[PDB]
Amino acid sequence: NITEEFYQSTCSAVSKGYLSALRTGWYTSVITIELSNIKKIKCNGTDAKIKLIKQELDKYKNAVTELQLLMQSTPATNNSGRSLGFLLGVGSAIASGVAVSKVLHLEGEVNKIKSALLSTNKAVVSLSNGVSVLTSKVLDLKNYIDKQLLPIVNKQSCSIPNIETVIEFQQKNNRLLEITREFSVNAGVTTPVSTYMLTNSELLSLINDMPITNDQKKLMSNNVQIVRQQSYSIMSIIKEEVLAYVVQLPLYGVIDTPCWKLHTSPLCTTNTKEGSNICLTRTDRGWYCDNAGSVSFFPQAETCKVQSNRVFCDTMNSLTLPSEVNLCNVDIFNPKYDCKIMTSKTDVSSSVITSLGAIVSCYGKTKCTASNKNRGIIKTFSNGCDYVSNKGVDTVSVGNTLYYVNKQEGKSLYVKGEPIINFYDPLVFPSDQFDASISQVNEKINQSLAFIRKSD
Amino acid sequence: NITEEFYQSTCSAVSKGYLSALRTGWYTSVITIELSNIKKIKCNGTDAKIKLIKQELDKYKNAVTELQLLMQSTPATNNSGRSLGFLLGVGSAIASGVAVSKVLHLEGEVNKIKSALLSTNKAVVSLSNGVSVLTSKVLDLKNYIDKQLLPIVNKQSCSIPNIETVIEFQQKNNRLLEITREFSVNAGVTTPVSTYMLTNSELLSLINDMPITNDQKKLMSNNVQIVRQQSYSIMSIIKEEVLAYVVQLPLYGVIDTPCWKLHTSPLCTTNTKEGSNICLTRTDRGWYCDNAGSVSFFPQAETCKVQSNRVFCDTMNSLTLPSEVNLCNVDIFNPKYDCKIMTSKTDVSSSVITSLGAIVSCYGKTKCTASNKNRGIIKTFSNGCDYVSNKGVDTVSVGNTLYYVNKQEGKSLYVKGEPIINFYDPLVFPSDQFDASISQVNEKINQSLAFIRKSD
Amino acid sequence: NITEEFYQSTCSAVSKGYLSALRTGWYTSVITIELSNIKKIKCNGTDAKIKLIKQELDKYKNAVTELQLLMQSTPATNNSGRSLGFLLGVGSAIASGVAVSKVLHLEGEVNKIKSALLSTNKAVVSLSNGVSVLTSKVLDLKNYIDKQLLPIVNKQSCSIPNIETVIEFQQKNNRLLEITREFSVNAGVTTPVSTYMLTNSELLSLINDMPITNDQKKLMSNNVQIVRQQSYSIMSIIKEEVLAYVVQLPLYGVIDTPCWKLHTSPLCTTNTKEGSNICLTRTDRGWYCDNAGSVSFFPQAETCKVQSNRVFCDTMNSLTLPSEVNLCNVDIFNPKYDCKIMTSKTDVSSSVITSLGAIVSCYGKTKCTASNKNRGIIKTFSNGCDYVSNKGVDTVSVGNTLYYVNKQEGKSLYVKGEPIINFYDPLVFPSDQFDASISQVNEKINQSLAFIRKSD
Ligand SMILES: [Cl-]
Ligand SMILES: [Cl-]
Ligand SMILES: [Cl-]
Repeated sequence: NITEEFYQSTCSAVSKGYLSALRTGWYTSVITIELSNIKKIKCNGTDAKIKLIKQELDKYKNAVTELQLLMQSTPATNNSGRSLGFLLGVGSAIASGVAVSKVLHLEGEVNKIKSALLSTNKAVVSLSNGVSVLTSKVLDLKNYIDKQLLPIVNKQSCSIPNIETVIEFQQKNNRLLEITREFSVNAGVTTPVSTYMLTNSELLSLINDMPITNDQKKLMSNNVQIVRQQSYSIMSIIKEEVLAYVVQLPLYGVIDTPCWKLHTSPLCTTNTKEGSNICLTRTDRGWYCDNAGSVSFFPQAETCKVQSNRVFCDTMNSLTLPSEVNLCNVDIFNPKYDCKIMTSKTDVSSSVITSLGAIVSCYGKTKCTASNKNRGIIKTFSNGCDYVSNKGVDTVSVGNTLYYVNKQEGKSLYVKGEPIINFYDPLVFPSDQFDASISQVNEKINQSLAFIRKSD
Repeated sequence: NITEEFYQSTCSAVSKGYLSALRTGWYTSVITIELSNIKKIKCNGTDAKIKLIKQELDKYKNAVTELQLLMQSTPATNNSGRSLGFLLGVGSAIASGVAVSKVLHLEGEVNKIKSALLSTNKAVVSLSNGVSVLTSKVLDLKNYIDKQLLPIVNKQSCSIPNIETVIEFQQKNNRLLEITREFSVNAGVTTPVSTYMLTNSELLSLINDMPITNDQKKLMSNNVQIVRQQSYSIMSIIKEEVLAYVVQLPLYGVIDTPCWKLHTSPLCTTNTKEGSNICLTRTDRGWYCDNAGSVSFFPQAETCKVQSNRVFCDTMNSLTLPSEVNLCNVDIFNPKYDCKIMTSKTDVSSSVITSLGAIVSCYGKTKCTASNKNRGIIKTFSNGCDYVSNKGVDTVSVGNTLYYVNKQEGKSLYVKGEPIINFYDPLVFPSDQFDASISQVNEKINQSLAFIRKSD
Repeated sequence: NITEEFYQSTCSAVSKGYLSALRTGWYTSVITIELSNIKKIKCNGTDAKIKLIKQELDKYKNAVTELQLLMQSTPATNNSGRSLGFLLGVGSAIASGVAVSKVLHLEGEVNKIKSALLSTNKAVVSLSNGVSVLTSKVLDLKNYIDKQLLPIVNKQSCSIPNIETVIEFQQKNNRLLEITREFSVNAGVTTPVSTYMLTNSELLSLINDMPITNDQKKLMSNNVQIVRQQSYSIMSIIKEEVLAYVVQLPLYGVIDTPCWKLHTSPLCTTNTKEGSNICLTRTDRGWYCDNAGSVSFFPQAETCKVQSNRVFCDTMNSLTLPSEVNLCNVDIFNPKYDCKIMTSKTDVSSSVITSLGAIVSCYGKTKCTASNKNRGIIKTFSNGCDYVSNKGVDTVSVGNTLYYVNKQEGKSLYVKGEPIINFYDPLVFPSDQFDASISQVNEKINQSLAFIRKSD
């Protein structure tokens, strides 16, 4: 059950009650399509059905040629000021998958995989480097072409095939064309992993055969659409009648730990004289999850995806913080953790739509209201930072911008408190601290009060 | 007619003459596809045409199953330093559509919609919460399957269908497969809204039936491609022989108000001694539109899309500013509005391609020129901030970077003026104001001149 | 051969050995599809095969109508703090292609192109403005419809076509539908250029016919997937039985010059007292390439794509810097170039995965290790900035974040040196310089030491 608290003192809100699903690692499987090596199409027969087969077989050959050009390359991909995103490290997302892909280029490795998938369409193969991977055969065009299409190709006659075969071949070949299509506009690396790359049935089957926990299997199976988005498909090799590409699947090593989302908005003084005001904004907005005695913090919105009450995040775009980082929500002046803020003189109106309400920073001459669809305006905000819950409210207007609020069910709590911006003397307030903290601002103020003390 | 003015004094340019098309709200419609509930396919007949129908019917079932898994989840999506983007608020883009989607999950609501679309393919339905929406039936697979495909499915015989039916069913079923395909790689929420989701005919028809102004209807109909980009499709429910998804359409409450685009570039002193220079840059670049007595300001480029002379913007990514914000273009030291700037010591060369010309910030040893395709170089820029119009110029080169200029027709005006950076004493100039303003810089300078005055 | 050096003194690493492929210009070609102008479909025959042709011909007409609406619009597109991206200029990516597209709207220009492609499918046309472009015909639906489909359309009888024709027409028409599909969700401008827009064969052929250097031809042909990603397709006109769109291809004027990638990470003091530490970070991370006596610098990761040992970059998102910018890697206090840094007090742990290793910034209580897959943990990092090569290491863990390292072959060199953060007195260290440099920090320190000197 989702709950939420608004802190009037620091113009921020925390949404609690969420459960974690953090991608901590990677699982790499090798997906294969058995191809028929065919060059020639010996047939002078100008029959229309033969022509259609020839045309479809021509697309097949071009796809193979196109993929061979892609194989020649080494796979690679590249994955505000009020957020702490600039503090993040830089990972290499497909480094694990690529490492597997490189092994597949080694001679004998290809033939090794083909041997394992001879009788079955699912097997585990020991690679020459000493790594085991789940290998899968999802399509056998080699079988179909050699069994259904050989007499119309391998011989001058060329016994004209039935129309149903012409249709059937186009259906089966289509998947190869679409896979090639995706790789060719994505430089051999795609994400999310499409159903062409891996069907719902194949993915669900792959998950079940993944030697992971029953909880992980259940988790991934109930959230396939999220798993696809956190996965990569990496074109590897097309060699000796087999196309192989590496599918890089998320590994969720952290599950069902409490998560909370922190929303922040500018807190300024509200003096009538334009420009005589000072502002303060908590910059530690984003998702937080308890994780192994510490806290995983995700500054950027793209990193986390919410499904009902479960949060799917990627640890690559996170910081590991002391659990005392949560103290900034209860006591921003706590002596255990230096809470991060930014200062400014720019008092501009804006709103933050939270999980269960809306934070409104209303300043100057801005019209700020909250409304119900039936009644209309039910609350007019005064200057300063305020909050309203989603219960009874459908929209919020700040200036010329209309925000719809989330209609998620859950209780909000308004925690009254003196706006902390009122505690500072504007005469010595540093309003140029773009990336700062509580203590760093205090330090600046003490220096300013010192240079004044020297003068006095 | 587009015009443009360059202000030499502040190294910036304003492009006028544009008309507004601002998305201010949302309209939510419910799109439905009538599905045939079929499980069994009773037929032992091994006929090739039967096999093709069976295979296509199998794709149909997998799509339905796949969509049912998507329905189980709650829809969600996540929508530099020289820009003021960090000042923006945070909205919830699909909060309105999702609110409608949740209503559709309530029992009876599904049957209520199906009743309205019984005789017609277009109707308005009162939802149990008390909200009316345009509901539409775009595909009836239930009818086709039950009328054309029942004897080959519901019975052991299984009278073999004609080849044209096999083709026809694949054609009709394809749309369902593609819709499912899009939702499955987008976690149930897609944008822009594709033609699979809503065809050009259906969208145009929907717009005409939308009880909006004739101007809005005309506007949306002439710019369908833009409307699609500003729309969301939200997978809702697949229950009791009907697939329903919510299409969230833009509502343009502001039309044909004057808009202007502000371009900015660094203004530095040009002393010969490397590193002895100070820089200044207007940070209020972006789109501006008159709006309800105020000005809607769009700092980020992605927010606005230009079609000829009309600007399509989203108010969610805007600030509402006093109209006096425009005074920064005429008099940056005006006493009515504190114009936003940033300071630095980093004098690096760069160019900004405007609507009707190019701003060039040329510093140090950088080669800066403007050229015509026929003649070649026609102007060599000196150090400082300068400008050239697109009339007679095709390209501009700054260092190793070649920019093509926009060949839009329109008059440019060069407004001569002393570069304002020359007004500051470098000895007391604060060059560490990453996010500042005219008065904030003055305030810093007065403090510096005070600590000096105390010493003296 | 790729090599790498880590500088302990400045917590940074440089990866050498790369070769350049910089997009410096644009080549614009005009792609055409000959369309059949057909309105009526005179046939009362209710034959199933006729019905299928009618339905497919209906899609053809809707595509044409849809494209005509797109033609009505003017094409346009819109193309952290630890990066210097905010220093970049603003170009207009499709300004060159659009300029060509505008010429195509002029009367006679359309007929001029159609005349050139009358006998051949490849020609060079002089446009009325005085610009020559490679024009190409990739599909002739006009021929097919008028030759194979006229009697079933132009007459009440309507001699029922064979089933193979029904299939064939759907195959040929499909490309038109997909092109229309892409343009309609991309407002007439697509990137990367798909195989629908331009097939692998057509693109390779176009490249060979492009009057460029043999090196460029070889370069583009071996990296087609990259070329597609650096290309635009711009819907222009559909008028007088011909659809024409402009394909904007990359021009690589700089090839095989040495490139290097600079990786940076925070360097902080490691005092036991939490918050008593000061930090310093090189902000000039990104790709560097020698270019015409200067250096092209690419701050943003998206700008450059690496294929094996060759770097594909776009000069539009670059700065042109003096070659002395490289001195920051050898001597950050060099008197020839003012190396860019940022200061802070926030000592947060993070890692940067490099080309041939990993930089680890470990601070506070963070667990920082490096591991082999077989052995496990082989190195535990102490507080400070350290480095490990990819040789023998597969993963690196910083806190709750596991990074896979790149398994690229190449030698790393560890350049020992005193961390430069140790050279600063914390009592006068400016930790609020979000965008600064070596000299700017020194200047601040000298001022602080002056106000102290006055007091003394
Ligand atoms: Cl909204
Ligand atoms: Cl350009
Ligand atoms: Cl990783």
